[PDB]
Amino acid sequence: SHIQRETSCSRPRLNSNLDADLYGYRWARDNVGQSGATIYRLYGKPNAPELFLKHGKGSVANDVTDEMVRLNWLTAFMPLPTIKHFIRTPDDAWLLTTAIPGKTAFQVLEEYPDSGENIVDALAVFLRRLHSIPVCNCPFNSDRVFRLAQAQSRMNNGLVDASDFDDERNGWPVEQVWKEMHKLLPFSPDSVVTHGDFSLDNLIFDEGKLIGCIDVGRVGIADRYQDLAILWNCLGEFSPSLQKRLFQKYGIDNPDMNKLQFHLMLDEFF
Ligand SMILES: Nc1ncnc2c1ncn2[C@@H]1O[C@H](COP(=O)(O)OP(=O)(O)OP(=O)(O)O)[C@@H](O)[C@H]1O
Ligand SMILES: [Ca+2]
Ligand SMILES: [Ca+2]
Ligand SMILES: [Ca+2]
Ligand SMILES: [Ca+2]
Repeated sequence: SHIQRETSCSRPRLNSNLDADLYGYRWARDNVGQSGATIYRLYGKPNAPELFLKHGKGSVANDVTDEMVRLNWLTAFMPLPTIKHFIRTPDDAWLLTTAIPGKTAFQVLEEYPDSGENIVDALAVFLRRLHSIPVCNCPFNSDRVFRLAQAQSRMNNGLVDASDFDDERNGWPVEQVWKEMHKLLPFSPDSVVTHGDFSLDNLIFDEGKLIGCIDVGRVGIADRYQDLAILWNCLGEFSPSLQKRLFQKYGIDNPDMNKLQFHLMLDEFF
C-alpha cells in the first residue's frame, strides 16, 4: 500500500550497563538471607549511596523479578528501596536497589529490649498505613486461592523446606501440614494490600524511626492476617506481651485464631 510496516534502519544506542555504575564500590556478602538469592552490599564509594544487589537463579530468578515489579508499584505509597538497575535473562535476575540505612526491627529488638513496646507501636502504625491503601490501586493478586495453588506446586516439586517448619510441626510431612491446613477452611476474606512477608528482618529502623521495608516479592491483595500472623509469630520469639500489643495498637482486641493459624501454616510452604 503506502507505508511499509517495517523500515530498515541502523543499530540504536543501547543502555549503559552495570559495569559503568558499579565501578568504585566495595563489596560485602549478606549472610542474613535464606531464600537462595545471592545478596551483596555495595559501599565505600565517596559521593555515592550504598546499594544492594540481589541475584536470583532458576526459580529464584522469578522471585526476584516478582520483587522488582512490586517494588516499582508499591514505592508510590510506602517507603521502599529505589530501583537503580534490573536485569532479566532466561534463568537469571539481577536486582540493584538503594540501601535503606539502619538496623532491622529484629536487631533493635535484641540490642534494645526496653524499646520493644515503642518498636511494636511503630510496626503497628506502618501496618495500618499499608493496609489503608485502596485495593483498587493494587495490580497484584495474593489471595488464599492463589497462594494455595502456589503452595501445592511447591509441595509437588519437593521445594518445601521441612526444616523451616515451626516447632508445632517439627517432623511433620509436608502432606500432613497441607491436609490439616485445609481443615481450618473456610473463612471470610478480609482483603487489603498486604506485604506478604511482614517479618522483623524486613522492617528497618534508623534513629528511632521505621523508615522502610524490603523483601516485597509477595506484595498483593490478601487477608490482613497474611501480615498479622507472620509478624505475630516473629514477636512470639521475644514476648507474648509484644504480640498482644501489636493487635491492640493495630485495632483488633482478640486475634482470629483460625485466620492466624491458617496463615502461619500457609507460610510453611514458602
Ligand atoms: N535494600 C536494602 N536495604 C537495606 N538492607 C538490605 C536491603 N536488601 C537486603 N538487605 C539486607 O539483606 C538481608 C536479606 O535481604 P532479603 O530479605 O531481600 O533476602 P532474602 O534472601 O529474601 O531473605 P529471607 O531469607 O529473609 O527471605 C536483609 O535482612 C537486610 O538486612
Ligand atoms: Ca548470602
Ligand atoms: Ca527477608
Ligand atoms: Ca525473601
Ligand atoms: Ca516456617
